[PDB]
Amino acid sequence: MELRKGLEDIAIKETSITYIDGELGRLYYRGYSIFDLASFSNFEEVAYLLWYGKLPTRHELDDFKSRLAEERSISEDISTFVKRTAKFGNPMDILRTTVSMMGLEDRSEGDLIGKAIKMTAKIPTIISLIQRTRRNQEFVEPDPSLSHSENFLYMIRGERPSPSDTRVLDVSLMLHMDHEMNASTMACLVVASTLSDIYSSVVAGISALKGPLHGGANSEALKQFMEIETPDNVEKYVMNKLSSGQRLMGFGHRIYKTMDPRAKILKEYANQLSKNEEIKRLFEIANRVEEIGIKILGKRGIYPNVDFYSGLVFYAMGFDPDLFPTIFASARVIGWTAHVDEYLKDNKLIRPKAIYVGDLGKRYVPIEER
Amino acid sequence: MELRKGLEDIAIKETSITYIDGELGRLYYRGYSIFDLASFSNFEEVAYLLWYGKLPTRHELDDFKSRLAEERSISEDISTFVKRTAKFGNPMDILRTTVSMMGLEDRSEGDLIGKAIKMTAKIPTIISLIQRTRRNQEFVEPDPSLSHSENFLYMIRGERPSPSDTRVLDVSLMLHMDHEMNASTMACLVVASTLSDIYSSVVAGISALKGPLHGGANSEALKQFMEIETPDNVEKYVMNKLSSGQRLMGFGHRIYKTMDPRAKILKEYANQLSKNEEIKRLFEIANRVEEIGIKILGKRGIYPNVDFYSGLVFYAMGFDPDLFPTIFASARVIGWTAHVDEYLKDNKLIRPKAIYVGDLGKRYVPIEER
Repeated sequence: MELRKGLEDIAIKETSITYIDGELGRLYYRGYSIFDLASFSNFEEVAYLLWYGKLPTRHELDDFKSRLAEERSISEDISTFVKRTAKFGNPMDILRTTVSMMGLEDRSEGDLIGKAIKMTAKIPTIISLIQRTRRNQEFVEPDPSLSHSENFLYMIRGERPSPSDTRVLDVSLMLHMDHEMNASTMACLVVASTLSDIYSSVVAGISALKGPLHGGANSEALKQFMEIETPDNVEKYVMNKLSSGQRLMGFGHRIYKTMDPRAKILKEYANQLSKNEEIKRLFEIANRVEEIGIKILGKRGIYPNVDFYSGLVFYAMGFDPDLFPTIFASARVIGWTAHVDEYLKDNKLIRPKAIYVGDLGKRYVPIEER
Repeated sequence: MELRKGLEDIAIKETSITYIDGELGRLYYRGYSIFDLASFSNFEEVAYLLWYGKLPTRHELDDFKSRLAEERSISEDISTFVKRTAKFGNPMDILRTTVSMMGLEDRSEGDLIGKAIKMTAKIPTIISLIQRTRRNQEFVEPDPSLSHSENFLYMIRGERPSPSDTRVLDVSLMLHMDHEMNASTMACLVVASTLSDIYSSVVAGISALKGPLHGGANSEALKQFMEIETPDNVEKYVMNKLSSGQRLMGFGHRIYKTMDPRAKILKEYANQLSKNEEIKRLFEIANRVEEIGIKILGKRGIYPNVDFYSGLVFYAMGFDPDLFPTIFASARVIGWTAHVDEYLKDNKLIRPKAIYVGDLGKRYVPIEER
């Protein structure tokens, strides 16, 4: 009878997957600090951790790396669809549609985690074919001898990347794998709660993640940096924005009351990129914007979010800005699917109510009297 | 903090669309009783009411009927996809994918209700192409001179239906158009709340409605009556089901604690259907299941819901059983889109939380030490 619009501070599940410490700027996956996983872990090891609940042994990780690598190919129907639509379609619409097709095409029963592994393996293949097609370049098929992040860069560039580029992509993807209960994870859980299949869940996740208010899954901050153009123009550009009551993009969180830990980590790993003159300039710009933003907005609890740096990092590695939401999905599908698996251990239908405003029992007025 | 798992009795929005009286078994659309609308309205008039918030004039309804009729065709790319997938694919996955394709191709801005009208006009064409393809029958194109429900039966059967058959389908569809904040409507709203597009919302609605604890139940209720096989076996089958703690399909509701008004109306209208020996038998079985279920489960507020008779009604009208959730969606899309339009007048991101019950501060052990 009290409205809880937006479900602010309403707990919909218990979890052991991800803990966010909003106050102190900390984030844990299955009890491990995101700082330590970024320092020492890798895409496949964290995907193992999130899905199976423990760090893998050497043998377990070797088997699991093989399993992912051998599930990367996409169907002819899907690849043809991507080629047809890459240049005209919204990339999140393309990804929504191709994961829907993937689900339609998979007639096997059960095996949530096996289907999660398929989606996680194949999404980069789809994203890469979008990017290659837009540039009038040929599809680069996945190379199952390569690890996840190395292969992802190989499929964009058509040649094997540097180990430093690979490492930066690997960390940037680990940083996006889960964030507890956001709108997209909630969409996945509403669908799963009906005992619909895991592809249907993920399709709803993608559908939610497209929306600009989701948070995190946009390149708005990168666009800002590009519009600033030169480091010497930062103070003036920011002045034009703040004076007119516009936000600095990449700042603010509903959750962290300090620097987002994912932003801190990306800023550090960005140093390890080799940068052409454009990227170096864009990082100088971003750093200056960050400095001014923190002086002005810091006291109001407004700090850089993960998407202050994420779009610039993905751009630096050769992705078009408007693919960035797809890349987010490529990592977050692991969290989505882990959350669904956890919930379904003790499922409950999600079925809220509304508060009704209006008269009841109106007389049906026949059409000739209206 | 309290776990509100399932969101039982949490209100997520203010609404003027649908009021459910769970204790007395009453249902209103914009304050008009479902019984009066079944008696005297029609698919197009109720759609108008739900989208535009008032009963149409004669002129307004005539224009709106034409507008729907003119938008029933589907693009060749979509029909090709349906024909290619219909024999082996799950119908709700086909429908999920086609709506996803429609959205991808419509990058036009705003016009939520215009897009809703398009989806509502085209979904029956898609469903009909699935059924015709599966039966190795030639596609029957929509006839713009026919109204919504007459046209739907014409496309399925390849023959113009009786006025009585038309009325039974038309009523059956009206009964499914909206039901306040059920799980599929909640999926649509979570997605809309991010400012994702209306097709993304509807794709998430389809994804949820598929599940057998939601719209998928209608197929499961008919499957239950077929499994019972003979009226004589009803008592034995039902008692074993209840002894073993298995659910009677098409019984119970999160809101109704009495007979669902939609079930009452379906049962009444089902009387006008001509029934061969198979259909007569299944109705006898259903009626007996209803009686024993009400006797035993009605004592604790568990009664037939809309899914109890809907599948049998659709089956009796010549639809394949696998299609019943798609037919649900063909009507519910109006309510989904109306709910989204209402919500977006004052949007708020839907972002709940989790309660963390795992470990924290675990030391990362490098792989060689595991």
